[PDB]
Amino acid sequence: MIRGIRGATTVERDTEEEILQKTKQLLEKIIEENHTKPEDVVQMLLSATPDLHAVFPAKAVRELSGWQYVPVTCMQEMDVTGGLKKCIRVMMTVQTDVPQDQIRHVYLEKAVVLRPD
Amino acid sequence: MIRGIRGATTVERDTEEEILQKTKQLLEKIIEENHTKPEDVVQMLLSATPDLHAVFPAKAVRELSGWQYVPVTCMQEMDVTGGLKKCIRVMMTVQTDVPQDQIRHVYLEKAVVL
Amino acid sequence: MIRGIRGATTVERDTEEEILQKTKQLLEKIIEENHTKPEDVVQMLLSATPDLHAVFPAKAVRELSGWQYVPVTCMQEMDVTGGLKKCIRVMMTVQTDVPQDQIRHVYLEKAVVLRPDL
Ligand SMILES: O=C(O)[C@@H]1C[C@]2(C(=O)O)C=C[C@@H](O)[C@@H](C2)O1
Ligand SMILES: O=C(O)[C@@H]1C[C@]2(C(=O)O)C=C[C@@H](O)[C@@H](C2)O1
Ligand SMILES: O=C(O)[C@@H]1C[C@]2(C(=O)O)C=C[C@@H](O)[C@@H](C2)O1
Repeated sequence: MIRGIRGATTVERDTEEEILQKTKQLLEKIIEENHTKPEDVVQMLLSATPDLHAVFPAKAVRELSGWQYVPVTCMQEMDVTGGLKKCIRVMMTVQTDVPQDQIRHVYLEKAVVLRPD
Repeated sequence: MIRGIRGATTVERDTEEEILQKTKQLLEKIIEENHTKPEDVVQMLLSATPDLHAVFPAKAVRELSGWQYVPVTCMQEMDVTGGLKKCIRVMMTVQTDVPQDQIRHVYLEKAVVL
Repeated sequence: MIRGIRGATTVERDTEEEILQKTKQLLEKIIEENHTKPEDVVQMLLSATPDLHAVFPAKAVRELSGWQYVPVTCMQEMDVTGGLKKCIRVMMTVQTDVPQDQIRHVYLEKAVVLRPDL
């Protein structure tokens, strides 16, 4: 089957180093939890809240050996009033046979309050 | 195959109870029209126009029993001139066999004009 | 498997006649290069940088024969300091047996500079 994996993380500053570090760390954690290999990945979508401008989060994928052919595009998360600020989210679509209810979705930094289930 | 099921609806005011009620009603209808099982849904995207700020349309998914582990995420619709105001659109990806031309895509409220 | 194909192009002006023309061109080249049939497409997402408001690029899909039931939707590409301007991007999800490293992603117009290793 092919399924989606969700991740979320936050930076303390809209700085290219912290966006890339914190996105790469999110990506690593998902891959680790989900045993994901680059050729299992259909595509990835990364969103930033409307207050991060330094760099596109997807540049962090280029710091993962083997991931040069995984499709990615970024997007503006909608501007909700009360939304967790300075947040990056990933929806990674993967060829997998693990059941829906057993996929591991990662939530790091201040994002751990988004989905505490 | 896996295929996507498009939907769109419009709220009449930007407030949580309103956004979530109209998003949940769109989803119940998509699930109804295509007889969708949560375990059949790869992922779902929900976009709102930049004039809606009260709540993520996504939170409405959790009102559909059985849908907790379905991966949903929102994004913003681009502001297009002569665009439908206060509109919420979904792209749901389900594993299915029903031909492309027979997928039942759903447009509700003023979004019937899309 | 189902794999993602990627495209990007740029318009010179924010006019409907241009967003729809550059988006038709970009979709043709991807369909061509990858032999994509409309019934192999799972869905498509198109993003545009926040400086394009003339039209939704998904309307160009309608200009392609047989592409009438392919799901499309758009989103705002995040605004990045030094991002390529007036740019449209396509993430076309398709069912293909072609392998990852042979999928042809097609970058056109000023977008040639975004991923030059493809
Ligand atoms: O269109 C593109 O190809 C480029 C590359 C990019 C990436 O970092 O991988 C991927 C998606 C877009 O958000 C940006 C960043 O532009
Ligand atoms: O990243 C997230 O997981 C959270 C939860 C959310 C939901 O309401 O389900 C789903 C998608 C995101 O757009 C928002 C809303 O943040
Ligand atoms: O919801 C819709 O169906 C309509 C039509 C549209 C298009 O231009 O084809 C397709 C996708 C949406 O993002 C917009 C534009 O609204």
